Amino acid sequence: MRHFIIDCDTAEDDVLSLYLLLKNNIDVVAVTIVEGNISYEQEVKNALWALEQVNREIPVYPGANKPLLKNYITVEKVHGKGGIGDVTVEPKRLKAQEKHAALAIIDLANEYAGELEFLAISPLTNLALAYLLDNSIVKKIKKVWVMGGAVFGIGNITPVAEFNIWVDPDAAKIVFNAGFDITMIPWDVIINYPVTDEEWNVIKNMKTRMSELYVSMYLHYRQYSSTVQKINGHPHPDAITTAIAIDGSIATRREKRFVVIDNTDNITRGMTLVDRFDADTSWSDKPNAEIVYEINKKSFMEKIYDLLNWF
Amino acid sequence: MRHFIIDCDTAEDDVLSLYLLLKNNIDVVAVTIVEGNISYEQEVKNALWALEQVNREIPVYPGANKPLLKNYITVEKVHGKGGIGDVTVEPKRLKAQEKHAALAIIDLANEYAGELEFLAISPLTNLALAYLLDNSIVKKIKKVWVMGGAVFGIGNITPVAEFNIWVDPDAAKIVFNAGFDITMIPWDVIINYPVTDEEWNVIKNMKTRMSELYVSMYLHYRQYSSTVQKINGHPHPDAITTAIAIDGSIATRREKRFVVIDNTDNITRGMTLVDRFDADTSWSDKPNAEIVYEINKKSFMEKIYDLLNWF
Amino acid sequence: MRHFIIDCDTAEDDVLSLYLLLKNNIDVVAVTIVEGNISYEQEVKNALWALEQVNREIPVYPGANKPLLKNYITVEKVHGKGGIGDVTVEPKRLKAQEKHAALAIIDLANEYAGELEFLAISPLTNLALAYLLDNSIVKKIKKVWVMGGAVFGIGNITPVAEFNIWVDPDAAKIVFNAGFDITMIPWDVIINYPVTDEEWNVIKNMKTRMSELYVSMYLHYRQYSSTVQKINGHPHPDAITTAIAIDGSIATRREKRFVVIDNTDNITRGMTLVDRFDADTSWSDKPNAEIVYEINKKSFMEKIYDLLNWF
Amino acid sequence: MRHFIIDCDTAEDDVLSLYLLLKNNIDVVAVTIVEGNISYEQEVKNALWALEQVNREIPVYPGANKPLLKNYITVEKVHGKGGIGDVTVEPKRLKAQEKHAALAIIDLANEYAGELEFLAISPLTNLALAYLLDNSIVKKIKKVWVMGGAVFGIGNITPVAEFNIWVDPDAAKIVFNAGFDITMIPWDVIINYPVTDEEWNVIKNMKTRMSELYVSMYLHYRQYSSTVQKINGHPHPDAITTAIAIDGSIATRREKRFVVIDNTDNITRGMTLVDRFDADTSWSDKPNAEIVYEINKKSFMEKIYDLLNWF
Ligand code: NA
Ligand code: NA
Ligand code: NA
Ligand code: NA
Repeated sequence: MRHFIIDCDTAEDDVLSLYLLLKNNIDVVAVTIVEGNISYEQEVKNALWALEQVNREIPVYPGANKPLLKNYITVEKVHGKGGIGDVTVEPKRLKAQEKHAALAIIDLANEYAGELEFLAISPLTNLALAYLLDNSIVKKIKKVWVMGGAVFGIGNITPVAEFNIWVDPDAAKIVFNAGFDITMIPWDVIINYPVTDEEWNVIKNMKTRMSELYVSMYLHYRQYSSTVQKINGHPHPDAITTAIAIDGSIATRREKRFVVIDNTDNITRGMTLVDRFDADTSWSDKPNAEIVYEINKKSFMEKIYDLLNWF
Repeated sequence: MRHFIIDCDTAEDDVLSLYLLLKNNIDVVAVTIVEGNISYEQEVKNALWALEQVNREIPVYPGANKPLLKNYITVEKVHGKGGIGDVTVEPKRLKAQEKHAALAIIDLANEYAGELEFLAISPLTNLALAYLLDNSIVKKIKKVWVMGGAVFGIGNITPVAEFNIWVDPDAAKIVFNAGFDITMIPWDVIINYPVTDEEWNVIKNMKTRMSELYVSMYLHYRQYSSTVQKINGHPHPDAITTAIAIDGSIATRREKRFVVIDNTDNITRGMTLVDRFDADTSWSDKPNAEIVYEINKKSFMEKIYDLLNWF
Repeated sequence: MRHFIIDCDTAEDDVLSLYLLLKNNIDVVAVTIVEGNISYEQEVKNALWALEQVNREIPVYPGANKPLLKNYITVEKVHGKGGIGDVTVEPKRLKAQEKHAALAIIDLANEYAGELEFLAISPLTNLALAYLLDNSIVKKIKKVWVMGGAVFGIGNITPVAEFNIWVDPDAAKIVFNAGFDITMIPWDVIINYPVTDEEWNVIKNMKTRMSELYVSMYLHYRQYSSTVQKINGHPHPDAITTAIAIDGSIATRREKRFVVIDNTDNITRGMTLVDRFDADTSWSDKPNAEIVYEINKKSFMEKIYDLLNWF
Repeated sequence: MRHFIIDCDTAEDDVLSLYLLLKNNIDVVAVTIVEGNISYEQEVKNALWALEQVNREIPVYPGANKPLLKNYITVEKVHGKGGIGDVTVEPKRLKAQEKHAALAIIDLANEYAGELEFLAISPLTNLALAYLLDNSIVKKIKKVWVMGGAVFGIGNITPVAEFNIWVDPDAAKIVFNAGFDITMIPWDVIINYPVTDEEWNVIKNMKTRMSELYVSMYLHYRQYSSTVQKINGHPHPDAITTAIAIDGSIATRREKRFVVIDNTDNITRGMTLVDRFDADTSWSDKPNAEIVYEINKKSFMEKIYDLLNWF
């Protein structure tokens, strides 16, 4: 059995990623919450509410509510006030744990030493804080699956940077320098694989509780993604990362490269600068991340349709 | 009649660009020399020698031999010691002018006010110095055709930056902020259109003086480009820029965008950061450059074969 | 009764500062250890050994052994391999606690809420980590006494920066932005008040255990300070800070100003940039630190002689 | 005979510096104008008008009207709209030369090779541009006398930077790296030597044309300097620099040190960072400037009273 922590700035694609793991009988041992997409206290409530819909009592540990050093902005314009459109949900029964996410990560890394996997689909503040307190988690965590970066400089939050890295580039720099086994899925790869109008219409006609929930959660994000980002539909940054974590054959091209995080407050803040070892100069010959450059869209969407037929 | 200055850090593709203009009856009013690809004094001699092969006495004005502020490196590993392989040519009769290129640019902008075009296929130091001395050249020069940048961060001199901009990013920043009418051809566009083994073999069998010269001038560059940069053949960064300046239909996709030059001494030195007006934040809504994103390869190579049949 | 944590990159002046507090019946509730002056594991042993000489069993909590983000250098050339010259001491009985200093700071801030004082005579990594995990410590800690900075740009570790801030300028920036009640004693103030040859000779003739220990601990530092830094004797950066914490009248000039920490990796790394509200432009009108600009040397040395007569 | 160019962002202390040279029979071969203190076209008119009051026809060459790269602000709040209070003077007869100051500097460096001295009491843009066009001026100019910097980080335009360097720190970096023989007079040295109320009253009672002109030109600057900068009277940054150029014994302490110019757009823009070779690390052991740290106030004021008795 595989054991995962999922780290969430909880909006629509975080909820769907949690569900992809659970639907597929992956052991989710904790959900950790970090600043990012929407108001932090609503992110905590979103996760608790999400667990209730699937009858689970997995602990939710609130973590950092701001970056280590930098200021950031939430993006409720992108995801809705509640992260799933403008509805702001509230759990009926479940309550957040008191312990800080960074301390929970250390405890869980000990309990599941050598087998724990970390699904880093959000800003990296909690993982950085856990590392800073206990450097031994680099061996104890088997694998870090990172949704982050823009490896061709086609960013979302700025023209050249991706949101998760940009929110806390100091935390990202710490994580990328620590020695974790990282596989990274960039924004400017996943935008090549949007959910098309044809696919969206198929989902709207499924009429299961899950398909209805997906339509409800994604409508606002789809409108924004199409109108502002000029994406032909909506993207699945976190759900693609999660699908590859579950089934690695969904990734069809990977390269091990050396990634530098820009942690300045300059215009280049949050950029992922990638040495491919093919230029006239080089920064390092030691790769620190396996980067996914292509996926099998058909295989990915098969996992999504399977999830939406759950109930 | 069109009137051009060509600004050269003279290596193989600068020589071929000069010849493309001359073969095609474009009036080249001066050649200006700038630091870059190889030793500066050999760059001056290369240009004088090149003019001799085609019976012209166009003036050659030596300009800047170092960037405004930064240190740089020459790349004789890429182009050969002489910029056309390891041969180091010497003109028999022609001599360089005494006047600094920046002063010649100002004089020529006055003589050809409203019609002068500037083919900026090299680091931008001379054009920047001319602007700094006389800001009025922004109207007097009709068009600046720039070979420069990496708009997907796929660089040559560093992993993320292109050579011409990286050599003198202060000069580039001055040029991009001045208000010139700029059309820019990036490195990470032109590398999609290498001269293939099939095309190279056709050229090797042509047996004209020009085809023999092309083979001689490009052999070293082709070996390096294939082995280090992993290009399938060799690229034509300057000759593509020149071909588009002559015949704009060679460019098949263009976008007007806002380009920021990174002029730090940090790892991101020399990057061209491009706002496409499609992100959650934006730096400016005022474009400053028309960027070429695609070309017609067949049309471009037709111009090259035509040139090689000259004599 | 006043209650203090003392945070040490333990070398000679940290030992003397601990003793100044204890000699004078200030309640020291913990010693916390941070990276800085010498090898981290020897810093832990130095503190344990120091407590043994005065019959105390105060807990010692090892904290960060490296900066949050940056690389740093130890300075055993300045303080000796063991921080008190080249002797490397070892406690006979006392052992370090297991709990991380940052977690101990949070616990102690709760136990002594509203009365706890923090003597920050070292790099600020532990206090920053404690804040990041629990922001409420800003009210619970009554006062932070900081030895740090160079307010006229007369640095020690670099020409323009002071060691404690330079080692971890990210941690410093976090601390200075958090909202603590800070009084700061700069390097380029304390160097105006060295222990003179006259004073040193008086100490060498005292013949108490404490005076003999002081001579032993300071000989290497005095030689280095005089030969390299060109100080006329040796300075007491931490002991002056501590003396002012005990008796505020030792400070004879203070100003509340706005301090910005340079946390770049550029040449200005670690600078404390001070807005005095007297320039043609201003960064903020909100002070964040009370800075000590002058002391009464006679009063300070009276505290030192008193300490050396303890036993 | 000594031969000088004086480079002016012409306000009150530039006018007085020109007069100090002329009163004392130093050959002023040209006045060059640069962006800085007030509107550029008024700076040109100020210089022409100033020459008329002393019956000279020395050529005035307009130079740069903006920094090489950065934006800047004028400071008419400090000097008055006209740079000498709010009066905006106009020459009756003299006209500016057409030739750019940078080209005039090169011509004059050739005409007076080995003897020309450059009084750089303003932003360094013209000298940088002249160097960039002809690097040989570094030997041909005997001496550069620079009013600039803040060597204890006590700035005027920002809390930590001095105006002349801050306006164009790229130009400053070029000048300080070129190899000129530089003696530098910092802002945070000259502010120790203001014109006191006693001295001001003596001047107000002199009743010569020059004393009346001095009172008229300095009233606005004195009010501002006292109220904002908290100076006890008004300072003479340029006139002190000029006095030392004329009589070196006015400087009573000098040190040869290594000065780095901060040419970023960060908060530290325009800082002069000085390596004294006394820190635990060092940037270079090669000095590039002789810095004046103290003057004889009595000797300086004797030169001023002598000037005011001219007519
Ligand atoms: Na997320
Ligand atoms: Na070129
Ligand atoms: Na310390
Ligand atoms: Na001036």
